[PDB]
Amino acid sequence: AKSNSIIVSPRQRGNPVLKFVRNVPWEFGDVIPDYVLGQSTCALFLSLRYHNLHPDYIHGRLQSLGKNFALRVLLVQVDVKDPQQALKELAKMCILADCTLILAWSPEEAGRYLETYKAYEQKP
Repeated sequence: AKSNSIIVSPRQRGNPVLKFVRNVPWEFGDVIPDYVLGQSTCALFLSLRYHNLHPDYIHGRLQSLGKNFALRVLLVQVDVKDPQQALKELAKMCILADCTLILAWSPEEAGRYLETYKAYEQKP
């Protein structure tokens, strides 16, 4: 009826964050975003290293949410030593796509953020 659990797409199964994500109930069900925290609130997982290799993945992700969801949080995970170029483009695109840019220096930061975000359900 309502998101009591985070719905994660199975394609992101095997990531360290899900491996230790446990504070909040979550399950796989394949959704348009990466982690859906609510029917109108979604979080995206974008590895900066992955964007660094494939920039188009995140753009299409945002295009899809553009109509589907209201509140869209983009969680970026830093993996490279010089992530500033990607962060610039990610931040700016967030302006254009109206998504909250969240930065994570590890899967830990990502996990704690997801868990605490859905535990509260408080907009950022």
